Formats: sequence, structure tokens, C-alpha cells
Amino acid sequence: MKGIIFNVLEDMVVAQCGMSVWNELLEKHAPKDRVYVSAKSYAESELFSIVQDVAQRLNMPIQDVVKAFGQFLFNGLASRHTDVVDKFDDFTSLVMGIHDVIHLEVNKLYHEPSLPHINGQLLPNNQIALRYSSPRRLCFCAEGLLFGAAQHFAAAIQISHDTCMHTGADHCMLIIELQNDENLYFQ
Ligand code: HEM
Ligand code: NA
Ligand SMILES: [Zn+2]
Repeated sequence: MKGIIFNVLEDMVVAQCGMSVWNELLEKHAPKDRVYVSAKSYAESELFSIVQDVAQRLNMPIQDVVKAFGQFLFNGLASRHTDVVDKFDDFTSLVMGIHDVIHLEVNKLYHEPSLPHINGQLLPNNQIALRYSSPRRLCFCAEGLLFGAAQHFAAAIQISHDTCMHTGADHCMLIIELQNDENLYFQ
């Protein structure tokens, strides 16, 4: 898990809960004097432990917290990798380019990142079938991110998530409906 993910998480926790809470989280779930260098790899268990702690503090379902983080996370990355996201002029293009453009770039920007396997298929009625697969099973982070990407393009979406690794499958299917964006008028 790359430091950049931890950095954006810090920004989120500091904004919602305060720096005092972030320091508690860091002292408890990370070794002494931990500093997350953005480009460096760290143990994903450090992230999961922090996020699980946050969920418990807020009395929220863990996946609802991961989804919220995902939405916050898209803006964090879009602002840290503005050149990558500016390759796309709309939400649908970006989603269709997550694997072959965005995360492909991430392999050139970062040393050996740990990334999901994603494939998007355009459907009729302005829908997208996004297939997700990863041993980390962060499909709800992916949902959040998609909602973040929608917000970035002033678009509105709904997501159905009825095939899932958490209910036994070896992948998730995220069916995205684009309800509105700047190029969508009556239908
Ligand atoms: C809707 C858009 C996106 C989706 C759905 C998505 C999906 C994901 C997910 C779910 C993960 C967690 C790892 C896993 O699941 O195995 C991940 C990792 C990552 N992605 Fe994204 N992503 C999106 C956009 C972006 C953008 C815009 C960037 C930066 C330009 C980016 C760069 C990264 C990085 C740096 C990691 C961490 C890799 C590591 O820790 O080794 N992604 N991606
Ligand atoms: Na519109
Ligand atoms: Zn899932």
C-alpha cells in the first residue's frame, strides 16, 4: 500500500476528527516515528487497522467508511496527479480508462504498485459494467472512487453491486448508471 493512500487518509481524518485523533491512530497502528513517503510501499494491514479503528470510533459500518474514503480519495489523487486525470474530458471516458491509462500510468509513476484488475464495458442506456478483481477486496473503495470521479465531472451516478467477492465470487460487478452529466440532456 503506497504512502500516498495513507497521506490522503490523513487529510481526511484530520479534517473530520482532528490531528489529535490521527496521531492516536498512527501511534497505535504504526511503528514509532512512522512517516508515509508518498511513493513508498507500506503494509496494507496498517491502513486496514487505522480505517477499522475510525469506523469503530464513529460507530459506522466498515464498508461505509471505506466508501466515503474512496470518494474523498479520488479528489486527493486527481489533485496530486492532475496530468493523469486531465487526460479525460468526461466521467465515462475516465472509467473506461482506469485500467489501460490511469493505473497503467501508476506503474510508471510508482515502483511496483499493488493494483486491482479492472475492465469496463459500455452498455446501452448510458450504463457501464465495471468488473473488479483484487486479493485486497477493496470493491467498496472502488465504489467511492467512482462517486468521486462523478463529482469531479459534475456528473450524477448510481451503482449496483450484486456480484461481489464478499458474497463469495472471485470478482465484483459494478453496474454504473450515468444519470446526468454536462452532455446529457433529456436522455
Ligand atoms: C474511478 C477511478 C478509480 C478507481 C475505481 C480505482 C481503483 C483502485 C482501487 C480499488 C485500488 C485499491 C487497490 C486494490 O483494489 O487492489 C487502487 C489502487 C491505487 N490506485 Fe486507483 N482507481 C481510480 C483512479 C485512480 C487515479 C486517478 C489514480 C492516480 C492518478 C490512481 C492511482 C492508484 C494508486 C497510486 C493506488 C495504490 C497502489 C498501491 O498502494 O500499491 N487510481 N485503485
Ligand atoms: Na446534463
Ligand atoms: Zn464487491
